[PDB]
Amino acid sequence: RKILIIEDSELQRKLLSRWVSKNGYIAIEAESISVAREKIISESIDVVLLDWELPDGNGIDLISDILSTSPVGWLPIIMVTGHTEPEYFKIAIEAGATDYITKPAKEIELLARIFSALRIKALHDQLRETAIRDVMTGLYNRRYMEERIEQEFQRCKRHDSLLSMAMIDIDKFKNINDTYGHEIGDQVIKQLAHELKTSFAKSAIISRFGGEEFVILFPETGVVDATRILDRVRENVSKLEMKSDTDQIFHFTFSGGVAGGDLSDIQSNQELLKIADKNLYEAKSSGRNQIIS
Amino acid sequence: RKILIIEDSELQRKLLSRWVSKNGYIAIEAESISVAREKIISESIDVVLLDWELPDGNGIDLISDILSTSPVGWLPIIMVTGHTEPEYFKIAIEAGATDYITKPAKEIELLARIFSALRIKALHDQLRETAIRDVMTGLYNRRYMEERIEQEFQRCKRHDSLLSMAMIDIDKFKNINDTYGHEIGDQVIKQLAHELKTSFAKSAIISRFGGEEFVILFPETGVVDATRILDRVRENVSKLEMKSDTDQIFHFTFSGGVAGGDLSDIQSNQELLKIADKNLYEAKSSGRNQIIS
Ligand SMILES: Nc1nc2c(ncn2[C@@H]2O[C@H](COP(=O)(O)OP(=O)(O)OP(=O)(O)O)C[C@H]2O)c(=O)[nH]1
Ligand SMILES: Nc1nc2c(ncn2[C@@H]2O[C@H](COP(=O)(O)OP(=O)(O)OP(=O)(O)O)C[C@H]2O)c(=O)[nH]1
Ligand SMILES: [Mg+2]
Ligand SMILES: [Mg+2]
Ligand SMILES: [Mg+2]
Ligand SMILES: [Mg+2]
Ligand SMILES: [Mg+2]
Repeated sequence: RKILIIEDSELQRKLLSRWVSKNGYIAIEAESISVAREKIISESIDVVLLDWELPDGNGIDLISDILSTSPVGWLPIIMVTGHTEPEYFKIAIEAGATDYITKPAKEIELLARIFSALRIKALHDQLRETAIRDVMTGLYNRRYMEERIEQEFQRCKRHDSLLSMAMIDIDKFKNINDTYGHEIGDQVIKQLAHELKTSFAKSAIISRFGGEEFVILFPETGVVDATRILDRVRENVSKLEMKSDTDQIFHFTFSGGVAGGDLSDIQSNQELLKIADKNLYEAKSSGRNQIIS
Repeated sequence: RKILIIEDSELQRKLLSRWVSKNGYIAIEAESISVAREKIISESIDVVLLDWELPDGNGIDLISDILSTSPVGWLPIIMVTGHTEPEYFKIAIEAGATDYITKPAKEIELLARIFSALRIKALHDQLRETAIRDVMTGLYNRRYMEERIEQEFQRCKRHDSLLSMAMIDIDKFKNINDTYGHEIGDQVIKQLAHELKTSFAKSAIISRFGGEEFVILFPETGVVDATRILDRVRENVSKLEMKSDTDQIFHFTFSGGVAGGDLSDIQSNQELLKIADKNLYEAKSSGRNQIIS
């Protein structure tokens, strides 16, 4: 849907952008490398059209940086340059570009190569989601959340920016499987997953870390702010009326351990895990159905 | 690794083929639509180079058939044609083609667009493997085995070919977790996984279907032959000396339900599941540590 066009020439850039917007895409113009970096950071991009010679650098150098910013990890990049030498073609593709059009770009071909780029991007995005999300709940699975804590932790140390973590665990869940069966247990987990998915800010990262265990990172959020939010959700879950398959009404609760905030005195990300884990056991021994931070 | 090249012209085809094999790919040549059909059916292909005007029809008609032989339903297809009309470009891409070179093809561009196609394919295939594999055992998970039974069922019906299925479940495994802990339980599961991985042929498809449950497809194997194989594995498992965390020796066994063979009477793949499931319950009620078929 959203396409970023990096070209120094006014005439060429306004032309390309008219063509692309005309077929129902959103066009994002960038007159320079400097303005391109600004647009990548600030807007989710599906395809890039990339000039080679910009007034403030070379497209090749920007390819690397685009792929490492991409929140999904791969993005189709199509070169649109005056450079016609086959050596320049091989270099761009090897640098990470997907396609390469020599100027002047022709409208029919351009829109068809964008079609082909977005088709592959759509398949990639689906394959990615099935690899990193848990099948039953559609939350992030463990093997991916581990990598994302690491990469999210480092990111917030190499910046003066807060990062709170919650670890939650369903109260007396083995008792629920024994009373109402595995199949009702599965439904309770699915219901909690759906409440977590819809209750937090869009930046919050939610994982199904174990059978009945969940971990949530809150970027740019203090420990106190994360705790009030998670305590509203815990209140909401406690007042849900669940039905068994024999029309028995029942409630469930979860316990929470919160950690992080100011990360100054926390050295590795695994120290963040253990503070949250210690707090969750605090919550379990302190009467359950509560958050501790 | 394997590239299919469909071109009517011997000079062009042997040239393209030399270029591709030169960069460490295997080249499969096809002089005509007729010979291409026979190569697609008989060899798994990573990329196709596709001429449009063949003596016995049009490449575009072949695109659809190529995409449906991919087990996930998508393959990089690069048009390499004399056709320079924008309508031929738009229709090839819309038909399913990924890329399009106008003749005369240059070696550098050709191999760089192949690189681009195979780079995407390699990332997709890795994302796929992480989505279909269970982390603990490294076997196929449930969501994938369900789809693969369907795929293998239909494919064994569209041939006069046998297909046996086993369903197994560990005997008194809750007792093993309760006596020796969750972590010894995890090792017992892993031990069974290792026995399955090393006991069956190359052709066997092995899945972790539940916590402690496994299903195995045996292509071109009778029910009687699948039963002795799974019974030799059951004998091997029963004679393993397992250690607790306090150097206590113990044995574990599984019960087996086998199904399928001649597929003539069998209507859907779900019927295969239930016959195996029924047999496994028979095996559990009959004294456990045994196979029933
Ligand atoms: N239905 C269902 N049950 C599960 C699943 N995964 C684990 N369980 C069950 O939930 C149990 C959770 O164990 P615990 O951490 O001991 O929690 P608990 O026994 O409920 O008690 P508490 O959390 O309050 O300590 C373990 C397992 O028996 C699942 O995917 N589905
Ligand atoms: N350690 C471990 N235990 C698991 C895992 N997944 C499930 N379990 C446990 O295994 C239990 C198996 O129970 P059942 O399938 O009823 O079989 P069983 O109790 O072994 O008895 P039987 O098949 O002989 O009737 C369910 C759960 O307690 C796992 O991943 N690891
Ligand atoms: Mg320029
Ligand atoms: Mg619990
Ligand atoms: Mg737990
Ligand atoms: Mg069992
Ligand atoms: Mg079982």
